[PDB]
Amino acid sequence: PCLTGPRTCKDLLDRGHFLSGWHTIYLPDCRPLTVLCDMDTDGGGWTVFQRRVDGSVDFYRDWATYKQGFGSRLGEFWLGNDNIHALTAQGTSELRVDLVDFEDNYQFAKYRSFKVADEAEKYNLVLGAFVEGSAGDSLTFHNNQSFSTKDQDNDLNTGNCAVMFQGAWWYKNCHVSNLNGRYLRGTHGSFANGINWKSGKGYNYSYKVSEMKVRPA
Amino acid sequence: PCLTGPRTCKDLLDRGHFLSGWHTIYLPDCRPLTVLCDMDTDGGGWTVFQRRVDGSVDFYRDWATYKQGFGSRLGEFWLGNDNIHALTAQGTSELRVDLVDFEDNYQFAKYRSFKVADEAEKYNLVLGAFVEGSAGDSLTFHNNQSFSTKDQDNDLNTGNCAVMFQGAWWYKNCHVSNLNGRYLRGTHGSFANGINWKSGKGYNYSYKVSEMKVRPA
Amino acid sequence: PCLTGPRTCKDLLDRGHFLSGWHTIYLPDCRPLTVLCDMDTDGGGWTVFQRRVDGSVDFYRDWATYKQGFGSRLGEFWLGNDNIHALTAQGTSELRVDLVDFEDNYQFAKYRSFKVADEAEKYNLVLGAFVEGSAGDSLTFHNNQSFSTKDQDNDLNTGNCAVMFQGAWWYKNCHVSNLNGRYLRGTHGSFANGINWKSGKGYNYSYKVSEMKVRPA
Ligand SMILES: *[C@@H]1O[C@H](CO)[C@@H](O[C@@H]2O[C@H](CO)[C@@H](O[C@@H]3O[C@H](CO)[C@@H](O)[C@H](O)[C@@H]3O)[C@H](O)[C@H]2NC(C)=O)[C@H](O)[C@H]1NC(C)=O
Ligand SMILES: N[C@@H]1[C@@H](O)[C@H](O)[C@@H](COS(=O)(=O)O)O[C@@H]1O
Ligand SMILES: N[C@@H]1[C@@H](O)[C@H](O)[C@@H](COS(=O)(=O)O)O[C@@H]1O
Ligand SMILES: N[C@@H]1[C@@H](O)[C@H](O)[C@@H](COS(=O)(=O)O)O[C@@H]1O
Ligand SMILES: *[C@@H]1O[C@H](CO)[C@@H](O)[C@H](O)[C@H]1NC(C)=O
Ligand SMILES: [Ca+2]
Ligand SMILES: [Ca+2]
Ligand SMILES: [Ca+2]
Ligand SMILES: [Ca+2]
Repeated sequence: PCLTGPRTCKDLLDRGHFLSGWHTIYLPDCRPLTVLCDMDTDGGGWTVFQRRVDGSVDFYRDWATYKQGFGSRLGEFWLGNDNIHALTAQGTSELRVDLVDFEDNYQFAKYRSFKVADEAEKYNLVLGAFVEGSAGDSLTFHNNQSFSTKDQDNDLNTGNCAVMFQGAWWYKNCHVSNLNGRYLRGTHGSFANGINWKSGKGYNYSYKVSEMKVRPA
Repeated sequence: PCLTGPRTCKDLLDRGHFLSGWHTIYLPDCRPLTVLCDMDTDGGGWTVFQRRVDGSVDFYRDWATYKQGFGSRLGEFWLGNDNIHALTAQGTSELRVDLVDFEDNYQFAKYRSFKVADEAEKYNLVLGAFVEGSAGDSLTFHNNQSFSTKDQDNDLNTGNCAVMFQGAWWYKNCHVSNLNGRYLRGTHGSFANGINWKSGKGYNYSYKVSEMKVRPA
Repeated sequence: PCLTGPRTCKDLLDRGHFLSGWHTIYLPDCRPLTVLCDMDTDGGGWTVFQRRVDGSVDFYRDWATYKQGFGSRLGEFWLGNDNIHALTAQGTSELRVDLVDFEDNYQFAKYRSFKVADEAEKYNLVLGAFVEGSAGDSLTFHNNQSFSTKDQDNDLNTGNCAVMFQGAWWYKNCHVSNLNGRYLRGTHGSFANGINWKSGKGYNYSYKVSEMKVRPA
């Protein structure tokens, strides 16, 4: 069942599943996981690990909650740090970030490789080169940073980045992207605590849609 | 098939299903049923049997329709009275009611047990003690009453509550809650015919989101 | 699996699946396909093969992409010309087209039979009699015409209808319906390149919702 089953969303596309949606794959350790496949963007076959679309889910969550994953298949979610590690541990996944503003402008960024380490390495981000994208590069800054949540500060700032910027991320001191920030709906006077991508719409605009996704390259 | 399969949304959570969504459970008689699990609210592991979110579905329905269930897995639904009975017949399920107003403020009510009887007993409500909730108690009033729809009047009113308040419920003479009422979108001049919870926002305010859900005690 | 399994959304309804949403059916050759069932409209049991609702998906796509299907189970999609052929080849399906404008007026058209031929016959449209519908008949004009996309012109125009009208359809010279056109959101000055149904809201109005769906006649 593991040995016959699909291992990635790319396997599902290869087997004739052409519509984005939730499907079961088998992780390298043979555990089944139901994931969101994007078969429509940029050739299809992406496994989606983060999705924001309407502000229905609270993303200001603790370490245990980020570790296991949270949210809803009907809408917004974070798939979980243990899962994202399992998906990216071996071989090379590319990363794409898709963003939509409240005027329906679509922007994206793409990186050559993306891996997150295990819990003992604090889900350390190992990110390859910026390839291209109309949103510009707001992630290379975050290479080689631990993941941090409000109750576990692993950042390089003397304060608590997750609390200061009301999110959870691979904060440094502190960010140029904050896609797990608050769903603040376009322009906000609060500083850099929204769904922000600095090179895209800046530190005072919160996107309508965010998706982070991976595929074998 | 059934022997070791999950019996509730709580079993699924215990087995590592951390994302809300539609999953198959095996009812006490081993029939499979695809249900909506809420893995987030209040510890997670709730089986959701009513959901209102945008007024896309007509809830002013007849006895046969309430018996069978109606609506959409992608939006609003009533799971069905035969199914709700099968879910709650054996072994103490708690009830939670989650309500959201049009300014995104959340209120709730929780009850120590909840069951509905079979069709012959008119899906009679058997409700345990109010435990707590910021919405206040607007369901104890309905304890030990038959369900009624427009076309099957088992209420304690000389006329027809379901027609007068455009819903379906365990009406007495007539109600303090009406969550299968019309989707009237906030404050409404019309008396008590909306998605109303008397002790919450009162008889002239119709919530944006209603969910009714159960979990083993 | 196949000879006992459901063949259509109508079989699923007859077997007690009362909620709209995505389910597996078995095509005439026993291939499983996950499809969207509309268990409400006109008694229920329709298999939905096109859905537009918010302009999130690009429908200006090439022949290969129309052939396989594209979009998302979570929103807008085209189920795919090979699939639609398989669904409509044997046993005769009626067609219903559901349309909603931006003021929430609902209109429909219904045809007694609908089939599309295989790829070698360019997914030729074979349409039976108009039965009824408030949207009026804007599909008989397209009877017995090949499907065309921007990169494969099988139309009866000297130029390229798919390009001129920014869609994909059984174009003649060129159209009176264009439901795979651009999501232009109500009135538009551009001529006939939106989600248009001529006999409904005309060549300069793009509907909010369009669904195309089939059921055994
Ligand atoms: C990820 O970040 C860690 C810092 O947390 C980087 O570790 C540091 O790596 C540098 C080299 O890039 C180390 O410098 C070397 O130190 C010794 C002297 O102690 C010296 O012989 C060399 O001249 C060089 O300066 C640094 O010590 C090390 N720091 C720690 C605390 O381990 C790591 O390299 C970064 N990883 C990547 C892939 O960039
Ligand atoms: N097949 C059902 C019938 O069983 C039902 O009695 C009728 C009216 O239902 S109501 O909920 O709309 O009143 O509609 C549906 O077509
Ligand atoms: N893998 C597909 C190709 O097979 C397709 O021909 C091409 C253009 O598609 S279009 O619908 O966007 O024109 O992109 C897609 O990535
Ligand atoms: N132009 C079509 C014919 O081709 C068809 O034979 C007839 C009956 O079709 S029916 O599917 O609607 O029974 O209708 C219309 O006249
Ligand atoms: C419930 O109601 C009926 C009257 O409608 C009564 O005969 C019965 O004893 C009641 N049981 C309880 C616990 O109230
Ligand atoms: Ca810090
Ligand atoms: Ca009656
Ligand atoms: Ca009465
Ligand atoms: Ca031509």
